[PDB]
Amino acid sequence: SHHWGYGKHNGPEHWHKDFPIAKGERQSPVDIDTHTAKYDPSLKPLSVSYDQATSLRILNNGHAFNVEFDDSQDKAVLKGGPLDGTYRLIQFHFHWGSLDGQGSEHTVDKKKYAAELHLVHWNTKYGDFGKAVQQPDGLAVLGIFLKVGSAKPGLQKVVDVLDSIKTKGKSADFTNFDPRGLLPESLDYWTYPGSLTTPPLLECVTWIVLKEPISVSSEQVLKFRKLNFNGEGEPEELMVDNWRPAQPLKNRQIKASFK
Ligand SMILES: NS(=O)(=O)CCNC(=O)/C(Cc1ccc(O)c(Br)c1)=N/O
Ligand SMILES: NS(=O)(=O)CCNC(=O)/C(Cc1ccc(O)c(Br)c1)=N/O
Ligand SMILES: NS(=O)(=O)CCNC(=O)/C(Cc1ccc(O)c(Br)c1)=N/O
Ligand SMILES: [Zn+2]
Repeated sequence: SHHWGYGKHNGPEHWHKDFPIAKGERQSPVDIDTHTAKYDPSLKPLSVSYDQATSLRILNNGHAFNVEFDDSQDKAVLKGGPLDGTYRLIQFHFHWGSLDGQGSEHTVDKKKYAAELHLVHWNTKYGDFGKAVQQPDGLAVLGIFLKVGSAKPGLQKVVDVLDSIKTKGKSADFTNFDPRGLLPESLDYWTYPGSLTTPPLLECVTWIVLKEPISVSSEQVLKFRKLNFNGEGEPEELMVDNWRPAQPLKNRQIKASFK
């Protein structure tokens, strides 16, 4: 069974032994070199249609916490930009650091943000998530960087439930949460073809990384850092530094939606 994590003994440098696609040709995350990305005037505007989103539950899975959505119909979808067709929101989660100077998975001119939010969507032409992850255009992940500054009010409901899911395997109801409150003002983005950033590291993702970070407060990110990787009644290991570092770009181009 799955024994991957973020520690010295089971972290990103070990993943390749069970998941050899870790050394593949379209791995994520990557550094976004802002002076090598090309503005692509053909990209359409991005369409984030989250008005009918139905959040269900929040779960600590021992790697991060996921907010799960009802993806049984086109309720919260991503379209446009580099995408063909319609991608359904299934879950969001974050990656974060032990300190404010690290935590993001993508970097921008080698800059690491405190955290990174991933909104994971799957291509409806493949009918379910499991089938989608087997296709090179199966997922669209919207990535949003977090910096520490002013509080993000649309994050606070998430921060306030984290005490109820401290350890691995704990879940809680999380209905009526509006993921629109996690977005920045601008939808300017970079895009590139890549992979899941966790095992099984499948090369099925169109990445859409927003240029504008959102600001969260030090108190809000502190609460992320109080979570635990371990299960109840096990030795406490704080859930921090659950990020994969940047991977080789290889033969890929990162495109910008903006000049
Ligand atoms: N290539 S990988 O999937 O990242 C990591 C594979 N390594 C392992 O299974 C182990 C032994 C291990 C044993 C029991 C556990 O409960 C955990 Br956790 C890990 N490393 O010490
Ligand atoms: N950081 S991320 O790129 O957004 C990747 C977030 N990780 C994932 O969704 C998973 C869970 C997963 C669940 C069911 C599956 O069939 C497959 Br495959 C993966 N990795 O195991
Ligand atoms: N050698 S591989 O292709 O990476 C094995 C591929 N495994 C799968 O698609 C899965 C889904 C999965 C879910 C969560 C995980 O954490 C991992 Br890992 C894998 N089996 O459950
Ligand atoms: Zn992620």
